[PDB]
Amino acid sequence: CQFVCELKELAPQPALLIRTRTTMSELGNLFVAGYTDILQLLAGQGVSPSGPPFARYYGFDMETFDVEFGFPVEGGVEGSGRIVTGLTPSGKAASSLYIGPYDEIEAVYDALMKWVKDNGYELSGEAYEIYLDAPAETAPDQLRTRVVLMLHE
Ligand SMILES: CN(C)c1ccc2c(-c3ccccc3C(=O)O)c3ccc(=[N+](C)C)cc-3oc2c1
Repeated sequence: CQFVCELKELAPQPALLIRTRTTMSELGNLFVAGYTDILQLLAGQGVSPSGPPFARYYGFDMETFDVEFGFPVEGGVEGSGRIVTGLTPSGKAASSLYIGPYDEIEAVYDALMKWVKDNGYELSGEAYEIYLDAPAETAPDQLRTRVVLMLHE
């Protein structure tokens, strides 16, 4: 995990997001539809996202899990309906940059977990991906996602 993996201490950033329970079969259309309804709201308000979208994965129950996914925005933006105000995760974290298709992102979860065991830290359970590249616009072998495992201190 040399060079590639690093520890970080993260601050909450304000976001608009949707919190829901889903599986991996349904994630794709869910994110497409939800992210689009988020940008439609921000467009309607003249507000721009302050950064790339993300998803917080947690609540694992067999194939299912909860997820909060959205866009980070500036302070003072309000939601509507299913789009609620929220915050990015915070705390100590192990961060690595994954490049490749989402159906092979386990590659970096394995590595980020061995580097956690082999350095005497522990997981808080929840993961946090940041989608630096739009997958619609980006070759799958160039798709940049930052993978962030929240640690427990
Ligand atoms: C780096 N920026 C600017 C962006 C912008 C948009 C997306 C959309 C999206 C948003 C709305 C409509 C289509 C797409 C898409 O492109 O399919 C993503 C969609 C899904 C996604 N996963 C993790 C499944 C990840 C997505 O990441 C994005 C990143």
